[PDB]
Amino acid sequence: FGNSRADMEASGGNSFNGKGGANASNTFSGTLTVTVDQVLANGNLHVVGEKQIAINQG
Amino acid sequence: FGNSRADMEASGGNSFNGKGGANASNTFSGTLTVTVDQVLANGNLHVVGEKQIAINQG
Repeated sequence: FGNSRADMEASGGNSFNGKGGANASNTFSGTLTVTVDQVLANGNLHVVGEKQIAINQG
Repeated sequence: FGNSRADMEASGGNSFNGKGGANASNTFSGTLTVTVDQVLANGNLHVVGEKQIAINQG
C-alpha cells in the first residue's frame, strides 16, 4: 500500500429526461336552416344547407 | 485507466414546440320587411327584400 499504489478515486454519472405531448380542440356555435335533399331507405333524411353573409368588406 | 484514457463527458439536447389555431365569428342584428316572389310545391315561400338608407354622405 506504499507510494499510493492502491489509492484510487472514481466518479460517474448518467442522466436522461424525455417528455412530449399534444392537444387539440374545436368549438362551434350557431344556427342554420338546411333543406332535405334525399330520404333514405330507413327514413333518415340527407340535409344540406348554406348561409352567405356579406358585411361591409367581405 | 491512466492518462485519462477512459475519462469522457457528453451532452445532448433536442427540443420542439409547435402550435396553431384559428377562429371566426359574425353577428347581425336588425329588422327588414321582405316580399314573397315565389310559392314552392310544398307551400314554402321564397322571399326577397332590400332596404336602402342614405344619411348625409353615402
